[PDB]
Amino acid sequence: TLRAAVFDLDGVLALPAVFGVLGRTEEALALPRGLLNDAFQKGGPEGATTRLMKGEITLSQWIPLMEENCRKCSETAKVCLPKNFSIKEIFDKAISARKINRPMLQAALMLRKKGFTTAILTNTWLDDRAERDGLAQLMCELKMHFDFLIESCQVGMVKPEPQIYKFLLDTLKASPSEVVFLDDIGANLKPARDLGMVTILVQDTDTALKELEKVTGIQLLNTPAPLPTSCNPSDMSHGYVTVKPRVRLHFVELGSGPAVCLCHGFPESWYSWRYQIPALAQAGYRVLAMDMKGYGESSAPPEIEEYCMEVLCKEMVTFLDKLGLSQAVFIGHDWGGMLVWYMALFYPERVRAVASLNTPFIPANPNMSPLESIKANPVFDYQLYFQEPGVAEAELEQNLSRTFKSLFRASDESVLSMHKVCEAGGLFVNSPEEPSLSRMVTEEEIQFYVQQFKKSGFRGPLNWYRNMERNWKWACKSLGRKILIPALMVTAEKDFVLVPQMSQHMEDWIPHLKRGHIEDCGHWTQMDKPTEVNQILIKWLDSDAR
Amino acid sequence: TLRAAVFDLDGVLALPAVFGVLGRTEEALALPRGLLNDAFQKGGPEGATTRLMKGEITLSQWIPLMEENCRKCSETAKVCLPKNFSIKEIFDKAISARKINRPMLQAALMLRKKGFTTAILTNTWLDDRAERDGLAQLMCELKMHFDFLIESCQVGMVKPEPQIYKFLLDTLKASPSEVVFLDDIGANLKPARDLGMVTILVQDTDTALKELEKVTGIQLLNTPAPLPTSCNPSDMSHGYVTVKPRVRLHFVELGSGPAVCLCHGFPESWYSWRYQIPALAQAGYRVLAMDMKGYGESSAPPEIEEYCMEVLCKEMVTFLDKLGLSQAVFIGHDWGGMLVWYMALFYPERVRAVASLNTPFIPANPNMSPLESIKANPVFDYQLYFQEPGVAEAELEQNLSRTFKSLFRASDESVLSMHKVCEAGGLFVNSPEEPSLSRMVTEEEIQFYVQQFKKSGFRGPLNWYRNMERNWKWACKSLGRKILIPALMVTAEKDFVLVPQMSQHMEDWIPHLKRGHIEDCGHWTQMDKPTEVNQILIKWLDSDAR
Ligand SMILES: CN(CCO)c1ccc(Br)cn1
Ligand SMILES: CN(CCO)c1ccc(Br)cn1
Ligand SMILES: CN(CCO)c1ccc(Br)cn1
Ligand SMILES: CN(CCO)c1ccc(Br)cn1
Repeated sequence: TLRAAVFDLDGVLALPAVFGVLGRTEEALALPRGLLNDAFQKGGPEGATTRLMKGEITLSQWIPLMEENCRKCSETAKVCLPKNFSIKEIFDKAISARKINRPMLQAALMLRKKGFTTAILTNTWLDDRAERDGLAQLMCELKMHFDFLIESCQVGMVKPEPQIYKFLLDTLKASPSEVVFLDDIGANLKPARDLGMVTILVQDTDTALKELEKVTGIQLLNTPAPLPTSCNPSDMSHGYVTVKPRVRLHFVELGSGPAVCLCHGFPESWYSWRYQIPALAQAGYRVLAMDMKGYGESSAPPEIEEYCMEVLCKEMVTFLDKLGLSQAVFIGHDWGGMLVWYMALFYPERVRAVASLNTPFIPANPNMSPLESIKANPVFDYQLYFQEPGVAEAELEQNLSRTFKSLFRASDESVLSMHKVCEAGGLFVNSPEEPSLSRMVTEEEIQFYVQQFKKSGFRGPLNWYRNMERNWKWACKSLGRKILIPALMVTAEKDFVLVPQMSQHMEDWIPHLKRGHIEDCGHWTQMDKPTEVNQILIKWLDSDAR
Repeated sequence: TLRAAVFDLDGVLALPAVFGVLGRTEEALALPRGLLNDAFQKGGPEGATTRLMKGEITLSQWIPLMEENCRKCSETAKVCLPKNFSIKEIFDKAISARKINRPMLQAALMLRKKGFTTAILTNTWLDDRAERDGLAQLMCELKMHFDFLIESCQVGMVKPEPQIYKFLLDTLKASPSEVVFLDDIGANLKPARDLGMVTILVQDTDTALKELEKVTGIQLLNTPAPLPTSCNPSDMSHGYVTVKPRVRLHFVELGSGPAVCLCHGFPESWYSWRYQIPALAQAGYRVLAMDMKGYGESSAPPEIEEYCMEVLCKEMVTFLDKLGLSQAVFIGHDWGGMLVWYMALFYPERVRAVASLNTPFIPANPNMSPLESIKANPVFDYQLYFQEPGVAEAELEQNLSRTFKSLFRASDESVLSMHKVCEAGGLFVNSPEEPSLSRMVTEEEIQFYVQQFKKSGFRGPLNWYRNMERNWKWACKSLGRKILIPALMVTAEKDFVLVPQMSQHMEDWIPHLKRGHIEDCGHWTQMDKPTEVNQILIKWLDSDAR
């Protein structure tokens, strides 16, 4: 029985095959059939191309040698290559045209999800072209999804040489009959077959996946749409910035391009953005996913006033100063969404663009106490329960697994009221001791939050709600302002606390406001609807953030 | 006696004054004299500009109000503003034209170096213009050199209001007579004077500095050229990446733009790049200053083979993979310079460009043992002394302060032979027990290296020299290759081990090689000649790295 799946890159994990353009170039130029494919493979094992694939020479060194072979072939065929024939132009164009074969990658992802060891075995080259970054990017995106990447130019061996297959089996730590091997070249398939490996000759992807599905007994074709790539905490770059003597902020960092600072809500973590981090980095951004003050690896001082909006915002500005960033786009959810609007109001020069999930922008009412305002809305009762220091901490810290399992639920899975929490005497009063696991989360993901909250607990996080007066007084200073920088408001249909309707007058204070709306989405937006959130954020970032 | 110096921004720390363009715009357009300056200050404390400076409104909201004032003033003057009059265009142009007043900043730097508390007190605005980043960058560069930055739009007060001065004194924790206050506006100087502060009306910088020099008794004018900005380790962003189960790599990160990976030599630290990090980040690059494997906060496994070039290079590739970087420019010095050439030879697709300080590229000789090659050069005797595990560790770890003080010396300050080290029986045999402190380093900087080396000592670092055979065998695989990616070789006249002459045949293997040469420079290039290194690196990065 199989337990390993090996994939070729060209014509298998990536399409159109860079190789298949030789035939297209031949036809486009009306060159004799197979001329370019013939010059490419000239001299076989002793030839220029084999030396390139074994890593003896670089792609830029190979280019003049391929030109020489093209001439010799044309001389023999008694044809003339055109006046403006260029190998570099042809190969630049072909490499740039090559894309990941999404359905093939999804099958590799599904196999690996089921316990398969996966690898990419490719005949490739050391690319030193001025345009090499395009290929570097493609390989980067692809390789992260596999246990191994075996490149001919790095191992000094090539398919179809039998040694590369013995090397592959050694790397996989598997006997040949345990391996399914996919390749678009019959000649490169033959040694794997001769070894007794299961082999699939790849022509069209769907037939190749049908063969793969039959041989593995795992459904790979016609499967439900998969979730976006998540984060493994131990595989991320972890950053730490001291913003002041007793406060340090922790963040996870991924990608290159414009800085995108992600700001979670209550009671969350940088990990609440697990589905957004890989997607936004892949979209061309440098993601900085915060552990907000009071959370995870960031400092959690006990004082209530350390958590007022003015202090939190000042610290996020220091955070940018220390990292040497003049701006960042700020994207927040829940309490993070609130912080992000205040960053736009008080520090617009440091805010490239601003986006909030669920949290609307509502200006402070100077004629009403914030406690009066909270009292007027029944769904905000939990906020009054959070006021008294120690009360909500004791309940929320009593059983961490129960806390997160009760909180992190989709709109059709609640066990939690949110109204009459004070009268009831607690958040989990009518709650099971052993809540069922939400479809949104795995047990492992819940345990991650449990482990993070063991460090500082709920004091710092609850302190975000204990600055209503202070926040109101500070917010009143911004009453004559408008948000005129690029802004996005994302509403969640089924957030029964931060209801879409509460964002209805935002255009009065943000005239150029752009919107996104997510149907059948509860409070935990990022994990409830990650695909939709990623789609909305990437589209808005590319159009309005640069 | 003075102990604090306060500087205005517009017309003092930054020139030309954004304000002084109103007069220039008036003349360029042949508008009545003072018309634009008059519309700008219209309504005084109750006017649009004061509201902007107090942070009541943003710059984009102020623009239409200034236009309205410009019209009213022109109506009264009985003039017509031209057909195409735009406040936005004028102010965008003026802000963009404004630069740091380098001699004023240098005086502020010198005062602070002498124990002065320094601050910037400015009447400024909340900039939400599409072009706001230019100003954000300028403020970022400037503020890092001061103890405080007090912005009118953030404090809700403006000069000349007396409250802002009381606020300034409070922030400084100083009585007025202890403060020297510099401003280009006589009206904004008057309240500070009325308080009894020493005040300087700034017209031309040189006279203002002459006044400042007289009042403080500190030489600020005609001083020797200062060293580039250094790094305070506690103020940096520290990054950590696990490259494999037992190996994690630590780095310091600063700036935005193309990734520039700095690779130190033996026996150094990320801190060896202290003078390059702020300069390269200011030049428009994202600097990643490594603690190479075996050093500082990076892992230091004991096994010799963990330090061969192949393993070290594979790990630097994993390092880029985990950070999500398809490429980085690699700049190395000494052993780091050696690694960087091998990154270019084996991983050109991951190397944007390559630069080495002192370390030449010399291809492996397949007809001679590497030990034979080392033996042939008398200056490389120390490398034979380093071979025997434990011998050099015991000597180098015996007294860390003595080790670094003996090693880190300019070409005219040696206490260290380097040849006949084996025959002598040690590196420090003819060395003082208490070496004098080199002009290159402070006691504090030496103590930083001492503290870093207390964690893992010299085993890992010395292991870089214990892989001669392994490195030679691996290097021989690259004998048919050429380095064709952008490359820079920087030679140091007085490096008596890595002599400029050893780089003479590099063009045979790197045909497009660019060069830099530093006169009167010893082995410790980055700290010996930081200004020159920064100049060479920035020029090459801007021309060849993007
Ligand atoms: C804002 N958070 C805090 C309440 O615990 C939140 C979480 C769950 C739901 Br449901 C609504 N709001
Ligand atoms: C973000 N929500 C937090 C809901 O838990 C919020 C924002 C501002 C105020 Br006031 C109250 N709630
Ligand atoms: C390469 N390092 C190691 C020698 O200790 C080096 C340091 C000092 C001098 Br001087 C020359 N080379
Ligand atoms: C960089 N230098 C280290 C001098 O300490 C070097 C590089 C390669 C070989 Br082999 C020997 N020395």
